[PDB]
Amino acid sequence: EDAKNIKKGPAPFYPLEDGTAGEQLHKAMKRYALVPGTIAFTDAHIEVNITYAEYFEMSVRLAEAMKRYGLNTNHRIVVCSENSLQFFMPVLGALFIGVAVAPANDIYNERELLNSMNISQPTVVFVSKKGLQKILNVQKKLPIIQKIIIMDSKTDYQGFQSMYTFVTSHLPPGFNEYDFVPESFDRDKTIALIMNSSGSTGLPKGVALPHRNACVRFSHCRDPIFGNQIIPDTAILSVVPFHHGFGMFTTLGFLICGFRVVLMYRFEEELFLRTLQDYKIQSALLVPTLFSFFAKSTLIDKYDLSNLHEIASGGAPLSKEVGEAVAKRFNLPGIRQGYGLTETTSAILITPNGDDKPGAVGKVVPFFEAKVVDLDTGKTLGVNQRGELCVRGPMIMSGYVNNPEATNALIDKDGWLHSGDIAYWDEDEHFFIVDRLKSLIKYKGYQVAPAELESILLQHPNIFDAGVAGLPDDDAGELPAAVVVLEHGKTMTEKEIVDYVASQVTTAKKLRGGVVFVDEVPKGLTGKLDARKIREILIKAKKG
Ligand SMILES: Nc1ncnc2c1ncn2[C@@H]1O[C@H](COS(=O)(=O)NC(=O)c2csc(-c3nc4ccc(O)cc4s3)n2)[C@@H](O)[C@H]1O
Ligand SMILES: C[C@H](O)CC[C@H](C)O
Ligand SMILES: C[C@H](O)CC[C@H](C)O
Repeated sequence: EDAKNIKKGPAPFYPLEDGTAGEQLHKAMKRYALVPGTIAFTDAHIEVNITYAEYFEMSVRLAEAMKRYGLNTNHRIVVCSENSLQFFMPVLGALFIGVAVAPANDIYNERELLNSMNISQPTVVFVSKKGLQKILNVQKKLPIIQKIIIMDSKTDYQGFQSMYTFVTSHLPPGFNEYDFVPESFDRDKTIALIMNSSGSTGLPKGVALPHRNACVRFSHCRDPIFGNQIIPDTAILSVVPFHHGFGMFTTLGFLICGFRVVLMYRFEEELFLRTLQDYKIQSALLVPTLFSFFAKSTLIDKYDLSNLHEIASGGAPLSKEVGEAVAKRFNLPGIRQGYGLTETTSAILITPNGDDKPGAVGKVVPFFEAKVVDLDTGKTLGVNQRGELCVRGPMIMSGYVNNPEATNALIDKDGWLHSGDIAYWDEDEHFFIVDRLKSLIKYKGYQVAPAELESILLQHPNIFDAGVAGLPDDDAGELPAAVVVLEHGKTMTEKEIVDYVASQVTTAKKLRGGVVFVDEVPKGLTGKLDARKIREILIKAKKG
């Protein structure tokens, strides 16, 4: 019964607000829409702005239109789109009236899209042009779908209503957005978002997240230590996908704060620096796969970045060395980190403002607790000991949609979620993520972490990107091996790469598995490495 080994989150600076997530969003955005010149979203590519006034008015119109159409808390809508200025209009609209929103990944193949909508069971589908065809090819197998609406069109498009013509079909005469009152409902039992889970074998799952979870996020995002201070005329640059929890709940919190969310979809070094300069960006929110595009640029000094105070990263490991280098080049105290799972709604470990520690992902957020347990007996471990990370609090998902068995396998009766990650916490209660548990390698009954070897590989100059896994061998079970994309203009050989690896490792950690040179390492949208795909590639090196 040792609670000295359970890391607890401090009390929030602000007490948790009442109301549904829709009510808190509506309140904040109405306030900002009544302040002249407030911009909610800016497309940095085409240089188009949308004010909080227009965004509020259109979200309210969508809420009333869906309500008049007949949607209520028994229904769900899908939002299938690349990032854009229109993404959050139907999301906010649905949140205002208690309709659950299921974002479907825009780059899903039709099979994965069918899975997502089979779980969410949407009545109405909001889809960009780029995604329409896939929706159609899937729609035949989901009779629950009664209405398809195009998001990035002003007129009807190819026989489908756009959000504007839909709204016009259902709004009453003389409707005034500022007299609209969002629906009230049980914030613990009404689902706000159904997100799709990642990483795990098999088809993704439906992660049901009630309004309560969004409300706790809205506590965090305006917290002076675990969030961002609400100061007028603040611009954020976001390059994170909106259908994913990392894009969803950061962007929602940014709206709660009245920030200006500046969007890039194609990431290039010079366009990034121009955008930071011209929009006076104070914080850039990134995934680590984008860092290489500017970490060693020579242009940084040619741009005025005096407004830039923060670079935040999330969704996957960020190299300590890359992070320290980038933080020092932009005069930053560090790269701010956030760790979360789709199943925890958002980051439940955040680097607190003013308390950076390089290589860590932060401390436990308010309302949450975290522990590290033994992989074989589940016993809680103590300081600086590695084990599985467990977390519990009011942003844990209510459960997987129609899958109670998976829910109970993930979350125990005390509410602890078993993250699947190896971590530890230090004397000051900072957490470090070591690796994914299902990606450890067994040399001779000793656990080798592929992330450590990757970081070492990544040190090298001739090595642009690396991914490590296990190649199967009847001796040792699996030997550790790599997949290496080299820097342009480099000659490195498998012999001298395994030798450089031997130079900074113990006995079992030696890369006795070889190297398979590649033109790119298989990553995900947030840049998690595809361990199954790396093992797959590690077959040509199994050949003779
Ligand atoms: N920060 C991190 N550092 C190292 N590894 C990280 C990581 N985050 C996720 N991971 C990995 O993603 C897996 C979780 O996978 S997941 O399905 O895709 N869910 C997520 O990745 C997820 C949901 S929310 C969220 C974040 N919200 C934020 C808000 C602010 C901020 O500054 C950073 C973040 S991250 N990330 C983790 O288990 C882990 O392996
Ligand atoms: C306080 C909140 O707005 C109401 C949610 C309860 C559970 O109905
Ligand atoms: C605030 C204004 O919209 C920025 C315009 C320049 C071109 O970025």
